[PDB]
Amino acid sequence: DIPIGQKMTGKMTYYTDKGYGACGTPIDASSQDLVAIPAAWWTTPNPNNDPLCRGVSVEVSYNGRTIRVPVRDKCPSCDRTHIDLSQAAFAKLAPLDRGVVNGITWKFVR
Repeated sequence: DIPIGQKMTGKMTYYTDKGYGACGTPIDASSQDLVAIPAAWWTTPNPNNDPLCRGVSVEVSYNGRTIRVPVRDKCPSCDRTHIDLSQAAFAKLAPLDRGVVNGITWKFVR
């Protein structure tokens, strides 16, 4: 299930896709705050119908700052605690030229 409120340690990368995410909604990761959630959390056989797509966000903390962004996409290559933030969201927490940041904390929220 989706463990709302449970903090996890992991890593964050970012991506820049523009199109439709796995939730079936239009996304522009260069200009919108959102997150792609690792595949291990997805449950429904049709991704547009996943509960991750209905009112679920994440709160991501790094270096004393926390942001809150909606789940809009799936990261098939991400391990369990590796989130792929939009470029726009990632830049609010860390410099884009860092590329990957280990040691973030994140949790699903509603």
